[PDB]
Amino acid sequence: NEILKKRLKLLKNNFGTHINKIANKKILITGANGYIGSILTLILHGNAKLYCLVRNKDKMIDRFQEICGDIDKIDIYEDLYKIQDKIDIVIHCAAPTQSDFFIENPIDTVDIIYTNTKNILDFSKKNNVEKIIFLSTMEIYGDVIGDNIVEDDIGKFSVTNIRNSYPLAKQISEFMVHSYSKKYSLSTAIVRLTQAIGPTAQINDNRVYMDFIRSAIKKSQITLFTKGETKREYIDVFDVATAIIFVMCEKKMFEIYNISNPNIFISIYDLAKTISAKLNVQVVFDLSRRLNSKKIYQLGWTPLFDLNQSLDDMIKYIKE
Amino acid sequence: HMNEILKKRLKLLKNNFGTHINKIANKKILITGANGYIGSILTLILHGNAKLYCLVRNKDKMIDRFQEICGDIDKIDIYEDLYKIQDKIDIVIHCAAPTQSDFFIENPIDTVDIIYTNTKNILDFSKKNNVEKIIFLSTMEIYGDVIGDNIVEDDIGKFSVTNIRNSYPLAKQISEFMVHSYSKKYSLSTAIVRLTQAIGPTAQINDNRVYMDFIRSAIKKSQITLFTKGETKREYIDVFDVATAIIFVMCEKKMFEIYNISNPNIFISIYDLAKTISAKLNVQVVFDLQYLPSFSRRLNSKKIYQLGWTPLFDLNQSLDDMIKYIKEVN
Ligand SMILES: NC(=O)c1ccc[n+]([C@@H]2O[C@H](COP(=O)([O-])OP(=O)(O)OC[C@H]3O[C@@H](n4cnc5c(N)ncnc54)[C@H](OP(=O)(O)O)[C@@H]3O)[C@@H](O)[C@H]2O)c1
Ligand SMILES: NC(=O)c1ccc[n+]([C@@H]2O[C@H](COP(=O)([O-])OP(=O)(O)OC[C@H]3O[C@@H](n4cnc5c(N)ncnc54)[C@H](OP(=O)(O)O)[C@@H]3O)[C@@H](O)[C@H]2O)c1
Ligand SMILES: Nc1ccn([C@@H]2O[C@H](COP(=O)(O)OP(=O)(O)O)[C@@H](O)[C@H]2O)c(=O)n1
Ligand SMILES: Nc1ccn([C@@H]2O[C@H](COP(=O)(O)OP(=O)(O)O)[C@@H](O)[C@H]2O)c(=O)n1
Ligand SMILES: [Cl-]
Ligand SMILES: [Cl-]
Repeated sequence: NEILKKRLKLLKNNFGTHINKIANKKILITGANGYIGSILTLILHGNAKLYCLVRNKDKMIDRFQEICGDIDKIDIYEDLYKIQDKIDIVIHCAAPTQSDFFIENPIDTVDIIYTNTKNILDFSKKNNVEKIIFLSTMEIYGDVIGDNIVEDDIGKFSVTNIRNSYPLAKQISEFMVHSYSKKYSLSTAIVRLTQAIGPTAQINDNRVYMDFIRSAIKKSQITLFTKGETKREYIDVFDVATAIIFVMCEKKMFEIYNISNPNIFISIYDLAKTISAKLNVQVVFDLSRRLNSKKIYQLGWTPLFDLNQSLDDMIKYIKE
Repeated sequence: HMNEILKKRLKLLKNNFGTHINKIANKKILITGANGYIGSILTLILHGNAKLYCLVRNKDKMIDRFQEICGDIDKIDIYEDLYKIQDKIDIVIHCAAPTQSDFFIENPIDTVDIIYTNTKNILDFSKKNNVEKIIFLSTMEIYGDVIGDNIVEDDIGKFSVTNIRNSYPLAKQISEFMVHSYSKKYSLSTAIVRLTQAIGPTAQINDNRVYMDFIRSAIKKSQITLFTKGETKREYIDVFDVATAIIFVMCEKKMFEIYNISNPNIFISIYDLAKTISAKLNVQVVFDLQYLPSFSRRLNSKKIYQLGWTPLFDLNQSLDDMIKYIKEVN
């Protein structure tokens, strides 16, 4: 409770004037039971009227109660076509996010993401939504290398590499989003996220940082199967949520934003080291690319959570 | 008239390639978008030899098209409903797509949705009815930013999500991905053929692709107008040569393969195409300045050559036959 409360209070202090340009907007969040979707719901519910599209209502209640949210101030739907009230802003978070799924089920990866993007843009256009935010991925930059990748950079994709299911589905989605904006004057923004971290992540999450946390707790040891020199950007999930909120507030027909914390670029080894020290174990061995996130800074956004707080909060949160 | 042209063409095909055409007699062949330029020519060449199934949006349109091109309607079965086809189909050739530039940019969303959904549907139909092989007609627009000559099937292009004109290539790219993925997960044999631009007889006067823009302007306006400087160079290929290349690929037994299909002997600037057409119709070419970015590109077509295919028709024959066919109709 206290971890989340301290975070809700810090956000409001730094940016409450912004969260305010959002008072009583009707906000639809798809994939709202998900990591990012649920943190957005938490932050915005009450101060606005929150509609949550999810595959399973009960799963939504359980997640929302766990992270200390008032279910009586969210309207949970399972069927887009039952939402009858007017909607001001849509945040589309719904997607399959398991890497395994991308290679095991590349057909459905494409079909699911394509179909949902289509359905939500159709819904948005028909409903004369004020703005739709589409959550995308740094995987859209594909091959591109550099320490300063801008939104106008563009990956290439082999059609015969099945792991491209997810980036190719997000690319076609992005194209549809821009298209609805140019054709119909529907306000849209795309946000390309690095990789979210911080409290409310679960022990079973298939991400390297959580593999390290799990392995330190269960095996009292973290094993690296390479030298771990690859560097990766991370950003606290609350700082993702606040960035999306800033984008929501910008009146602009079309825009693309990289969302990352440019202070966090860490090697896998260094990540393993700090996690191990935090859990009183050791790293043992058994034998890149950075986005420019300057654009988002121009809205007045800043990230509040550094890697160390994000890890402490995430670990402490799991333990309790 | 028309029929002399067509008969001569079919006889040449038989003389050169009757061997390969024969590897397919009595196969059950489903052609989607069969009323279109390439689909209908494939049907023309193949009906009689083999059992032809033609999926179209409108049966009478397909009847009328097939008779315009001197086909025998009693030797093909036309369907408007995929689900109403019962017989075990051996080979599917997927030809249905929107092809007009204007539609790509006025309707980018519908461009993507139509191509994606039709690809998905025909792949599910194929998988479900244990089809031997499916051939997917793709485009040299797949190569995106790739420039210059000798472009091989493994070369990969980049695409901007903010260029509305990418509706067609992004839709083909995601479809290619789908097609590869079905061959990798279900052991369905798939082929992708990346085509340049077909020309030749039985092109219709309302087509808005550039060759017909020129011909139709020549005839109606007594003048051809370019809207660009026309320095873009492209590859062209006679529609009957496209169809024979597709037939050679049909005969391959290969789990997955991508082929460039072009005539390496035909590479021409838009301008020079305009002037040569204007020579044939006794008009002038003019400009009104004030489309794709103005690249230049040639495909490596060695794989299809390797199967034993050659193109039979030169640019003058293709254009002459195309123009004469159009004069005879209207
Ligand atoms: N986490 C990141 O750093 C990150 C990075 C780049 C992009 N993104 C994108 O941002 C969005 C949110 O990510 P996240 O981290 O919150 O992901 P998450 O925790 O995996 O949750 C994703 C949400 O989508 C739903 N979903 C999953 N499969 C679905 C399907 N087949 N049909 C419909 N809904 C489905 C999930 O509902 P169920 O529980 O019912 O499956 C859940 O509500 C996604 O679009 C994701 O691709 C996230
Ligand atoms: N011609 C070329 O140089 C060339 C080059 C590259 C790629 N290709 C590909 O080759 C294939 C055949 O091209 P083509 O030149 O024969 O094209 P076409 O003459 O324009 O014929 C298109 C075919 O697709 C059908 N079609 C169009 N819109 C449709 C829709 N919304 N739903 C269902 N069917 C639809 C048309 O039927 P309707 O009468 O019902 O509209 C017709 O049967 C296409 O996939 C095309 O992208 C052609
Ligand atoms: N136990 C581990 C896990 C990851 N790694 C390194 O960390 C990188 C990122 O790990 P990951 O599991 O998130 O993703 P992949 O990029 O390996 O699919 C790996 O490519 C390895 O170089 C390691 O060295 N030892
Ligand atoms: N009337 C015309 C038609 C085409 N064009 C040029 O010819 C090219 C090919 O025409 P198109 O409409 O088939 O081609 P895309 O640009 O859609 O590939 C265009 O890109 C323009 O450069 C022209 O200058 N004037
Ligand atoms: Cl519902
Ligand atoms: Cl559209």
